[PDB]
Amino acid sequence: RFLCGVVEGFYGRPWVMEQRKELFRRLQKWELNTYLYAPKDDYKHRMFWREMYSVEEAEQLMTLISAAREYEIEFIYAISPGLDITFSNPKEVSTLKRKLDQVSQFGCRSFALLFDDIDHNMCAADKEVFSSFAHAQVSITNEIYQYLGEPETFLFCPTEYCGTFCYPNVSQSPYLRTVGEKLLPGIEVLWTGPKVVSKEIPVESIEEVSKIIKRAPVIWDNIHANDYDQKRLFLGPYKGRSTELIPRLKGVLTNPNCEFEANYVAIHTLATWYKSNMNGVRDVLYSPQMALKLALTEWLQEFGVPHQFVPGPNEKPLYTAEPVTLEDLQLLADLFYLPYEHGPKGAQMLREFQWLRANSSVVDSEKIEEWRSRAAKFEEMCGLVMGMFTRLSNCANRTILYDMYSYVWDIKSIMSMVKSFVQWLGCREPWAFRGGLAGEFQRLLPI
Amino acid sequence: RFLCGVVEGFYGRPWVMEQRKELFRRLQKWELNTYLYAPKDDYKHRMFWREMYSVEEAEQLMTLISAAREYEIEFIYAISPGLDITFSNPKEVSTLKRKLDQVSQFGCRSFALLFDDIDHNMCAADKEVFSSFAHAQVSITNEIYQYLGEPETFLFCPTEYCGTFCYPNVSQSPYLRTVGEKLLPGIEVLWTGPKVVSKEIPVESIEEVSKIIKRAPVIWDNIHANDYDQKRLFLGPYKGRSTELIPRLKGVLTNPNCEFEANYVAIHTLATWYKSNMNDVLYSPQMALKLALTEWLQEFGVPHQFVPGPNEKPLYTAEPVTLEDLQLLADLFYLPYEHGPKGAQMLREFQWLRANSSVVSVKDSEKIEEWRSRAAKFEEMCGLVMGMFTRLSNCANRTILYDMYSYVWDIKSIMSMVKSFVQWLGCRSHSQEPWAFRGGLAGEFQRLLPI
Ligand SMILES: CC(=O)N[C@H]1c2[nH]c(C(=O)Nc3ccccc3)c[n+]2[C@H](CO)[C@@H](O)[C@@H]1O
Ligand SMILES: CC(=O)N[C@H]1c2[nH]c(C(=O)Nc3ccccc3)c[n+]2[C@H](CO)[C@@H](O)[C@@H]1O
Repeated sequence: RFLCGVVEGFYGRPWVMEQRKELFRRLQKWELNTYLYAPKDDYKHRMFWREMYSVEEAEQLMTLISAAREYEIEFIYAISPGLDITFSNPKEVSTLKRKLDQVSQFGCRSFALLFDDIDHNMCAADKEVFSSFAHAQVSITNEIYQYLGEPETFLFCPTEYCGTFCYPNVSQSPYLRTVGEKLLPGIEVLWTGPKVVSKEIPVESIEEVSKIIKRAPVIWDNIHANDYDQKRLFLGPYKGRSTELIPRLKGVLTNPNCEFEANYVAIHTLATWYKSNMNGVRDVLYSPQMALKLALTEWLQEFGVPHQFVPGPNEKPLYTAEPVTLEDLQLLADLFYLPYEHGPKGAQMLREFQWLRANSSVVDSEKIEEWRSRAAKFEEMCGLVMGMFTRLSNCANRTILYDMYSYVWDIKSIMSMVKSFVQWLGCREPWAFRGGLAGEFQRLLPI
Repeated sequence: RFLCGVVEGFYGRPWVMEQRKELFRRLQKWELNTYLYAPKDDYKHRMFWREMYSVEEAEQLMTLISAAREYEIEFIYAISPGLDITFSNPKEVSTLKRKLDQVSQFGCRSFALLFDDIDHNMCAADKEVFSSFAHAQVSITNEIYQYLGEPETFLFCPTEYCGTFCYPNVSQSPYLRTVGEKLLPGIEVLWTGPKVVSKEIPVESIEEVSKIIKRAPVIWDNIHANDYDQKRLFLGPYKGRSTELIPRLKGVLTNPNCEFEANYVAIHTLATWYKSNMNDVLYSPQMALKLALTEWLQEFGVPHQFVPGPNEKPLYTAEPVTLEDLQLLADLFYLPYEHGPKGAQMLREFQWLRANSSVVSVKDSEKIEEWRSRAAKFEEMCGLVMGMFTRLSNCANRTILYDMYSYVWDIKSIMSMVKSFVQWLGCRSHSQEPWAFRGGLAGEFQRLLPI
């Protein structure tokens, strides 16, 4: 029994009910099976976790939860009291129990408590009662689990949720030792890998942590998350996780880009990864590059779908004529690929620009003929980025357009300027302030 | 009779009909009077300008247009055929006329044709008929104006819409000379100032262009526009335009931030500017900003028992957003060519602290006592940016939060890192997550250009 799907677990503008219904639809089509409701800034999830849902809010959650059952996706409600709960106050524990009973009235059978992103300092009352921060968390968690009748799937996200957050390391952490010994066996534990955004999750890192917490964990995967950097989007393939992991894990829930429509590849490729080795034996039949092409070829068909004049010989041609192509989306993904890696064409544009700039002073037959055609070849590629933008700009599926618009505009702006610089090397409005104030502070730090 | 209000004229995700109704409401409250519909990427405005509105789309525009009349705001429908219209084809002129009469069926009396952001190269058919690119534009424009019964308000946006786009300059441009001589007198002309994003619009620049186009222009102001830079937001006051301009202008329509809720200051301060000299001691940008933020503050506690003990952990949400929080936020995200006082000041102190870092380990009391307290004072201010973020994060008006979230998160992330660097400089006889790749690929190209 493997939990595989999406966690809406990011900071900023949560997804709306229409979009979450559409997610369940896509999860089912791709044979994924789980959704974890945990938007950091949906106010009643974390900030105002004590407040009960209003009647209007209750109706919308009921409809959402029925939608999940309709598409055979497990709905897990998570809640995050960590910032200001007094763990030892029964009033407080009761308020929590009320909130979770209210949601089970909506049709929800599966739950989670999250203690990611808080500090370890308890108040004085909690210090007296509980001998450590883990002892307090495991107390209310085991209690809530029992009060709800020991539900089939109940998740706990630790404060020390990855390799680099474990004090002083994973195998000797007093926080995790306590979680493994005292947290009841039928509660599953969330884990993001060796780091918060793990480039790779080695099998041996999972064996390690699996010993100290005493279960196979469920992975909260931040590979395609983009809440942490305004300028970033991730359209590259699920990567850096061996299919070998699957028999050593309880699940994988990916926390993907904030912009709903940009997660076609992120979720599609996760599904191809899961489906490739669904139930193994306790080294890959999964190719990230092949998975990316499957995903983009399918995504392409969404762009011509909402969510005569044919000019003469002498006349100005339709600006809309040409539709988005597979090569356009292949280019876009390489430009906005993965947290620790650009895609081939992106890496390659950067390498040619680095070369062209460093060998500029040349402007000798040998070196000129090289620089001139290399530069013309680079203008042509910068041309391909403009062409991509323009064809996206005209596509019928405006919903997708709007989710990406600001990223596609940014990359074509920069390539358009970079093209101008290379044209200016061959010939011998707000921009000084670029990135605003934040940009100026960033330029004064060791990059 | 002065046209003052907002043009929705930017690139990216247009505003939705609920938000435009709310805009009319705000325009009325502040005694502004005009809205110009012109979203670059609302598909039937420009890309698919030939396509008529569907029944569903027609109902929504009708409701929007009635909403405008209800709030006493002039509704101006603009259209942008410039990218692919063949000017000399009657079929093409007819398709344009159809589109504009469809919208007048919806209740619209005021119109506009826009030729910003296209190149000057005409097709071969148009070269034969018309002797220049201006001659073509002024032809269809005068014709459409007459066909619509010479409406009281009709706007034309030129291709050469500012100082720096005028070939070879404004006073000797053949494009503009043609527009001034031949464009019919009762059509008004849009203009963005000396540049696309004008820091200042001098009175003498307006006198100049007013001669060659032969009217007072209407300003399309891009002062608070932010479609051109992912990381930028503008919450500073309307600034750099003298109240003297008003009797020399036909109007001012501001093209503000993409994120609807961030335009409280931009529009509020424009209204204070217009109202100050309706018919330059009279308008102070700094005073106007405080009026605006004090009013905005009241929206943050409005959606769009347990009281913890002595020994217990207090409510994390207890403290609400304050006026000082929003004053700080605006200085951090102020104007295109200028940061606000506190922002400028944080940057100056950081620049100083970094450059005088070596003072930490060298025997020097004078310079240490200075660096230590200057640094502590800087930690305190970086503290205030986190405090701002966290109180915004808890505010009841989630609509506003969500519009700004990504900007407020970015600045508090960077200040939090910048604080760590200054703490690390103070521990210098004493020795991770995605950051090398910060800004993504685009960031790497930007770092290799002369800034
Ligand atoms: C378990 C987890 O990933 N929790 C949150 C989380 N927490 C963190 C960090 O805490 N990161 C961090 C902390 C200190 C210094 C650098 C980075 C990142 N994330 C994710 C990516 O931004 C975010 O979406 C998520 O809500
Ligand atoms: C009249 C006008 O401002 N037209 C458009 C416009 N046009 C331009 C440019 O002309 N941009 C430009 C020109 C040369 C080099 C870089 C950018 C900017 N803008 C505004 C700000 O991006 C945009 O919101 C607007 O629709």
